[PDB]
Amino acid sequence: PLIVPYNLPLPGGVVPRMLITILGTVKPNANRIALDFQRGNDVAFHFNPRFNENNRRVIVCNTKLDNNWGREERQSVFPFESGKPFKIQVLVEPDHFKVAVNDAHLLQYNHRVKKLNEISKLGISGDIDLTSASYTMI
Ligand SMILES: CC(=O)N[C@@H]1[C@@H](O)[C@H](O[C@@H]2O[C@H](CO)[C@H](O)[C@H](O)[C@H]2O)[C@@H](CO)O[C@H]1O
Ligand SMILES: [Br-]
Ligand SMILES: [Br-]
Ligand SMILES: [Cl-]
Repeated sequence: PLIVPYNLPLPGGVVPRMLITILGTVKPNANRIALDFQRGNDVAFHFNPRFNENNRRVIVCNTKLDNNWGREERQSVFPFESGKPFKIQVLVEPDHFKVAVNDAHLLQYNHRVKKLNEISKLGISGDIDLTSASYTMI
């Protein structure tokens, strides 16, 4: 098992065709999960499943620039379940991050931070047991 929060360095940043795969299991009674693709202190792409936001499950995506969060992009389709194993795959495409969970497409997030080669770390945190975090080029 890997320790959470986990930092996965992305050498030389990301680039189209790079696929990041995370495998883990949601804790029972989980409250949140977060993936933070970072460019230094900025968060190019924050992916944040929330298990109980005003008694609703929602995935919130955003970007943090100079310590300020921008406009949130929300997705009500919620494929995660407390206590169950999951697979998140994030594929970098030219204009967006494309996310699939358990092999089903979930959402896309348009690139706000354009210096892809400077998004050099991925932080994985939240209420999960982390099994694997890796990348490959497809
Ligand atoms: C309904 C609403 O406006 N909610 C927002 C919260 O989402 C927001 O929380 C922060 O959200 C960012 C992502 O945008 C990130 O997940 C932070 O961890 C989280 O604290 C909150 C504070 O910015 O404002 C509320 O208005
Ligand atoms: Br922004
Ligand atoms: Br954590
Ligand atoms: Cl930029």
